[PDB]
Amino acid sequence: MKMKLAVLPGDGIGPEVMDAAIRVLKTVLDNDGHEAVFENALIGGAAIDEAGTPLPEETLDICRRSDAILLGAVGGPKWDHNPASLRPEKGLLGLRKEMGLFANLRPVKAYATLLNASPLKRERVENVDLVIVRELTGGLYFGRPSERRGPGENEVVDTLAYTREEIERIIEKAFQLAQIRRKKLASVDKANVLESSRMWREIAEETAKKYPDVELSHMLVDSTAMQLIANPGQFDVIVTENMFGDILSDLASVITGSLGMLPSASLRSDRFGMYEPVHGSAPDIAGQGKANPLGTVLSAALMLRYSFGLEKEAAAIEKAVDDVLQDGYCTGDLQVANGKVVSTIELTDRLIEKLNN
Amino acid sequence: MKMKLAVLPGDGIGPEVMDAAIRVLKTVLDNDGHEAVFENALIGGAAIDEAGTPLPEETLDICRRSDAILLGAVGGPKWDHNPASLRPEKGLLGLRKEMGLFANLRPVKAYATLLNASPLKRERVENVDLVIVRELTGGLYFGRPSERRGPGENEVVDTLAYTREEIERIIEKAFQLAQIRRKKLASVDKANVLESSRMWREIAEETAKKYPDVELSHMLVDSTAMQLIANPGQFDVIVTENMFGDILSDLASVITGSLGMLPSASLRSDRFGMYEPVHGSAPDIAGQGKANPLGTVLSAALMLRYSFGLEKEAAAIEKAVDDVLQDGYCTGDLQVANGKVVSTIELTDRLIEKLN
Repeated sequence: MKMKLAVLPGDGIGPEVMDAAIRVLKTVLDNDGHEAVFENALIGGAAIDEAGTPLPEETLDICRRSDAILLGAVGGPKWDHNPASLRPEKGLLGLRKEMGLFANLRPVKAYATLLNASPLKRERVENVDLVIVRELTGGLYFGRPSERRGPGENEVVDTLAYTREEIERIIEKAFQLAQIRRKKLASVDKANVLESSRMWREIAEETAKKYPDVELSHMLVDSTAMQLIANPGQFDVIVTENMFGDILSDLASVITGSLGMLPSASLRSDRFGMYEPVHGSAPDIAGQGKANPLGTVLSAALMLRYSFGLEKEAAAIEKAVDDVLQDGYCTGDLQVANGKVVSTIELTDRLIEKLNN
Repeated sequence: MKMKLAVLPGDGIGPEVMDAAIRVLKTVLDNDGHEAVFENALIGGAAIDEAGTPLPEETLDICRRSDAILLGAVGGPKWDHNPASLRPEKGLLGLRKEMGLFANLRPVKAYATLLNASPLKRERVENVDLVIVRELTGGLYFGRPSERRGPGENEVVDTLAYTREEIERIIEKAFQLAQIRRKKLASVDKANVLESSRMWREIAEETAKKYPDVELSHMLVDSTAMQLIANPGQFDVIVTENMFGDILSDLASVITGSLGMLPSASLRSDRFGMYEPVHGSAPDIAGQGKANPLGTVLSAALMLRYSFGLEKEAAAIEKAVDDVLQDGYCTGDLQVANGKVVSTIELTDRLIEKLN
């Protein structure tokens, strides 16, 4: 039904791939019966330009005041020189912690017409359908101390600090995910060495009894890296800590070699989320309409599914996104079968075609 | 020349594979004629049994009086039920630190006759030949504090700590190792976040001065990871901290499907080192004489190169190992050509053969 949306196109191709999103986003809404009022805001370099800050003060309002945020991308050679404090990326990492988003979902499903783009043989990547769930707030990244001690500073340390609550929420969000997917979860840690992974494994084990129909399995971080390349089709949902995830995600993001196609979601406790494609802002290409709207489109379908429980539509989008690709219609970047390269806009249209008849 | 080698076969297919190696050596050291005195030593299950600990004090002595260590594997059903402090595996990590080995090398070279094994496409896995250098004394693995604390003990912590030296030495090695290969050295870290990686990115930059013939690059750990899969054919030598090196190594162990034939070498300061096959002890097939001995034999060739400088005695073996797979011979796990499957020993005979 009625929903409110915060649109932050951003830099580079951001605005192009976001238009595709918005148009197709409406095509299915008023087609199913639901309503929705958008409302833009500046983020990244563009905000730096008309507000002096990549994360403008009023943008946060537009966000807090809305249900979900649809993000494009930030970046560009221009501000590539500004002093850290004031740069595109700072602005993005900012609203991320401002919204308190602690879990990042990475859905990696294979497509029949793109497999030839994968580095893996057809039999290992074909029919892959998983989601990497990475922890975002704790870990070795935020843990203090992180200093050089000396004498002479001939010593240094970094810290991996976690709390029962941070571990228990990312892991729980994980079970709920698998719960509604193929109910198969696999907790990834390094429990045979780190005390942090032992607590994690102890926790994931406790939470296990609060979801009886979900098959929990443990796995060491090093072995999961091999299985992701050897037999990734075995996975459903994977939940791991901050660092291990900032890797499993990436790795998992190439075994299909269908990027600029991958969707990304950042959630938290309730249903508020920020969806954005994986690919960057690709500055040296904006204006040309070469932008692949698909990674941002699929991104939108996710918002519908996780943020508003509107599965039909959610799958409608990705189902459409599948047909269009079969016909041979794509925007150059993808290496579709026979092929039939169109434009960002021409493709957005074909998507609205399937979505209507 | 002369060399004393301690032989620690272990349990399982270990003694079987260690024997292939011995023979090959005893054949090769009679390439340019060198005296090799072998001395066996118990380790793991073998030791538990007739000693009482997976690392007899007598075994350590033998290593100490040795110029190198040849090792099979430990691990056995029969000993996987007793206490973690008296299990086969504890003996290894101990022999590990006890010898002060701080650098782990694990070279991966694709075989034109084993490509069907790889989960990768020819175009990507072929032409692969590289080495991962994993630091072994720092990282979260060995960093204090590391325990649960706080109210209700609901907080945990692990410490990633390193000394200026630990980082310096593991980088010298990788630099000299790169020195004698394609002269390339990719240094992997997390400089954009960890303080440790920053000091590392520096320690490395300085040592770069000392070796201007090498071309030193830098890659964040998470990028190296997808590259090892999207384009691993670009790497020669890569060095990285203890934790990143653990994940990255096993990541390079799958891109070829040659598990049964990956060698390894735990090095340190001088030329003393411990060598072994990357694979485990496969107790399941011990005795059936079907174990693949190549992994352990490449390790022996490795010992020759790094521990004595017989850059050719070693190479002879490597080329030998490559010829026999070229004629279609293999032990079973190998997915060769129309290939002729033969026993652990037969295959061994084929190498001794090629070796002249």
